[PDB]
Amino acid sequence: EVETFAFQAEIAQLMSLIINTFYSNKEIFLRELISNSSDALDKIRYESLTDPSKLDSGKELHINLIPNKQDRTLTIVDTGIGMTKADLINNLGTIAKSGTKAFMEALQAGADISMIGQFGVGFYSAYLVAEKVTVITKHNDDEQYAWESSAGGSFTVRTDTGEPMGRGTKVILHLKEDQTEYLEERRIKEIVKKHSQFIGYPITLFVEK
Ligand SMILES: N#Cc1ccnc(N2CCCCC2)c1
Repeated sequence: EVETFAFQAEIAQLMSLIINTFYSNKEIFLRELISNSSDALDKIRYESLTDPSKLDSGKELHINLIPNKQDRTLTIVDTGIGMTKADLINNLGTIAKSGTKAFMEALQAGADISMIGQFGVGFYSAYLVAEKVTVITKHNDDEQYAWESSAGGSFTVRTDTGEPMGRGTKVILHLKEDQTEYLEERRIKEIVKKHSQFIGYPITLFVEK
């Protein structure tokens, strides 16, 4: 059973801007997704201080980067707090509406796309390099879900039947045909060292078989 939803008009507009603006510094997508993972890990860590049972779904707090050349995907996995169905459909979009309006105002005033994370909508920088994004996520209070969008104004949510995750989020970037440099180990290593060197959780870059 697959549900299809329309993005808010403002978020659809943000996604088209990211897809259509000429902007060569695409590598910042990875900084933004790792930053989101670090924030989700911070959240479950803080909650566990007053309720240790919140880590019954997994004690390890980490980020994995998994390239796959056969599938042309780059996957960012974290064992953070995860997202509920309400997060995926309503809550994040509500917050993202005001962040988007501020980001667009900043751009017309001379800011550039690399400052997107200051406005809370850094996730959508994934569309700098991905033609489709799939998000698998599991929050302690809800079921495991799969969110998906190729932009175009809509996204889907379904209950995920795949491998159970325990807790956290997997962002699967289906890369554009001309963005396969982000599957190469040396390139990912370079980007992590440049933009994510002080993240306070272990980042493991998997290597391809
Ligand atoms: N602004 C914004 C924002 C921040 C974090 N995550 C999201 N997401 C990704 C999961 C499903 C769609 C919404 C949006």
